Formats: sequence, structure tokens, C-alpha cells
Amino acid sequence: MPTQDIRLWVSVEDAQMHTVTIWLTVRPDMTVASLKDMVFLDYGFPPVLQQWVIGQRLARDQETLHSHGVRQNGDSAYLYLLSARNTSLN
Repeated sequence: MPTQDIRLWVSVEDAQMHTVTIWLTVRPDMTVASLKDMVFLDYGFPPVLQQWVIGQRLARDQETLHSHGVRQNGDSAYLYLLSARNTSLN
């Protein structure tokens, strides 16, 4: 579309006491639920494990990124991962 996507930085925090940072390309029209999934798709980050933190976060996973303050690139979010995990597709 004429309007490009935006790049969102996400801080990943694990129960296993390690922290990583990821950059996600999306649009504010997206939501955490959708976003959470791509992160799962992208990083195999179990959506169950994924604890997403945004200053403008709402318990509702469905609300848009824009509604969570992600209006453009340079926006940053925080993700926490549980001790649990997932299984490899292959």
C-alpha cells in the first residue's frame, strides 16, 4: 500500500533470565494478537509464553498496535517469555 509499514522494536525477556531485542515490521493497524503470532511465526516464540508489555497495553490482545501507541517506526515494546517453550515444525 502507499503507506509503508513501521518498524517496532521489541524487548524479549525470558524466565531463563536472558534478554533479547527484536525489530518487527508491521502497520499500526495490526494488533498484538496478530503481532504476537508473527513473532511466534518468526521466532517460534510460543504465543502462550509470549507476555507482551506496552505502556499503552490493554489486556485485550486484539487491540491494534496504534491503539497500543505503536504509530510509526522507532516504537518499542517489551515481551516476556515463560520458562516453557514450543516444538520445532520439523
